[PDB]
Amino acid sequence: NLKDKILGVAKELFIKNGYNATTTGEIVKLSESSKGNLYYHFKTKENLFLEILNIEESKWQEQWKSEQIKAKTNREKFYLYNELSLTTEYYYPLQNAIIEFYTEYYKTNSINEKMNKLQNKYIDAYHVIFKEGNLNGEWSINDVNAVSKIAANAVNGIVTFTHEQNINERIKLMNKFSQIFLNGLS
Amino acid sequence: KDKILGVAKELFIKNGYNATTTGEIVKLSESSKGNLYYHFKTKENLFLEILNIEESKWQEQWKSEQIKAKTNREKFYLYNELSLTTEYYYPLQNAIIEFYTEYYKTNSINEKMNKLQNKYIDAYHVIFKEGNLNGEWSINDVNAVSKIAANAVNGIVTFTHEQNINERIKLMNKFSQIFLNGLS
Ligand SMILES: CN(C)c1ccc(C(=C2C=CC(=[N+](C)C)C=C2)c2ccccc2)cc1
Repeated sequence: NLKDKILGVAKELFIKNGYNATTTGEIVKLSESSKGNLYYHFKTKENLFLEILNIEESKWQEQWKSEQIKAKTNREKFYLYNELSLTTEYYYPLQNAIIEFYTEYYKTNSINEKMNKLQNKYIDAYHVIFKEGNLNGEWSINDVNAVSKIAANAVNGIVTFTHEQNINERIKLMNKFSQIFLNGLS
Repeated sequence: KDKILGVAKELFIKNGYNATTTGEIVKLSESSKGNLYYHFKTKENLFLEILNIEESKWQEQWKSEQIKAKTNREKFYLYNELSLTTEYYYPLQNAIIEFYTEYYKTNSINEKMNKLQNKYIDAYHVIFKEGNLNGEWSINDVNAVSKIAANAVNGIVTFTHEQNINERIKLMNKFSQIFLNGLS
């Protein structure tokens, strides 16, 4: 498919050279298409990227769907999910493209609203854990909406802003966070 | 010089590091490519100088603001709330992270940004150490907790820019509550 070929080539280029450095010209020549056609299917480079992110996020959800069954309780799922977010983002080849993209279009309303919709599927994973945990007596949380967003934003701050490298140490700090956080809810 | 510093800081906040070009700085600061050179030499040296000043200002602000909080528990709530409102340092985080995910190899400037992040972390260290001394909680690894708090708060600040300010303060106070209640 010529739309899927552009998505695939765009992905490789965004992996290889990041979001900023990659031009529509490159995507177009390696896809064997034209800017006119790229514009047709995705309007902008920004929107091509969001489409890739949406396909990637769907794959992340399916991975969590099966990876979570190895965790009996919702307390364990919260530990696991946070650890998984950390370790996945440590090697994820699009991670740098994602950082460049976000750090440029986070104040841009029309794109930043679509970013929010992607981010809210992460908050939704926390909502399930926390709701379902209420239902089984693991904790008692009144505002699951608020706590899910807090957890989502806190966990990803630790992931993104930690320059205290060594992956072993990063995993320990994330587990310490998860302990303190869940202890605070009891 | 200060015209270059002002427009840079603002373009960096708005577009990030990469998307901000020197030509645009000198276009909007009414200067030359050769005037930015001499004052700052390179684009990244300008940025790093902005960061040093931003951290200075943030630190002035907190030194003056922390007196209003008597207990270290209260200093932690306030510090975190202020991080949402301050004009200093925190508005540049996306730019800082973008810059870090490029010149992390270049150990000449990497080392200078480690010293900047150590300051950003040491405020929590003081809070948590002093809270230990004043019996507000027991923390056996303050260095780890300070790092977790700093980065967790930064994430709540940085990833919620899209919201009503009072709501963001409500989200942050809850976090603050949960976190300190998790130390007990
Ligand atoms: C590949 N992978 C596992 C991930 C990839 C990206 C994210 C992110 C994120 C941060 C906060 C969010 N919130 C607060 C909803 C949502 C996403 C994210 C990290 C840095 C820059 C922009 C977004 C997380 C996981």
